[PDB]
Amino acid sequence: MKKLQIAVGIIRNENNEIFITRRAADAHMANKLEFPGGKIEMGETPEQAVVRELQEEVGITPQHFSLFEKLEYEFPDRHITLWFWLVERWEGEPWGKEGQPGEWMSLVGLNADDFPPANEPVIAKLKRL
Ligand SMILES: Nc1ncnc2c1ncn2[C@@H]1O[C@H](COP(=O)(O)CP(=O)(O)OP(=O)(O)O)[C@@H](O)[C@H]1O
Ligand code: CON
Ligand SMILES: [Mg+2]
Repeated sequence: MKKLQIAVGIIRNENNEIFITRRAADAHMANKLEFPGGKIEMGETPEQAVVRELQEEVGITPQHFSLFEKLEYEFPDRHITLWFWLVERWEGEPWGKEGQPGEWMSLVGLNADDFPPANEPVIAKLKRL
């Protein structure tokens, strides 16, 4: 009976290096690629919302955010959303990981093979990148 959106917007920028939570510790698996949440709500548009949710987390400036696409996972009583504002040129350090680690990830044109099926609706598009 509620709804919420997430102004994450992965941030690939070395070639396709996103600041995604990439198993900081050496993991035996490789599907630990979630998405730097942030919760869009500030202002009243995915711009001031994600952009302001961008600085409020780390504290950089650039990043050249871009929509690219977004999903909407529906739950029994949880209407969630997840704006994927993909950026590609942050200053020195990135900025987006919510309560997650968020770390540069040398993936290479995402494939969804390293990302969990949970965010299937958007990971399907990264696959194309
Ligand atoms: N993909 C997802 N699946 C399920 N729940 C999600 C989700 N993305 C976000 N949520 C949940 O929905 C809540 C959104 O409410 P908000 O309080 O507006 C977030 P927030 O506290 O403003 O931002 P924050 O993400 O920086 O903590 C989050 O606390 C999160 O737990
Ligand atoms: N910005 Co929050 N209140 N679920 N940590
Ligand atoms: Mg936030």
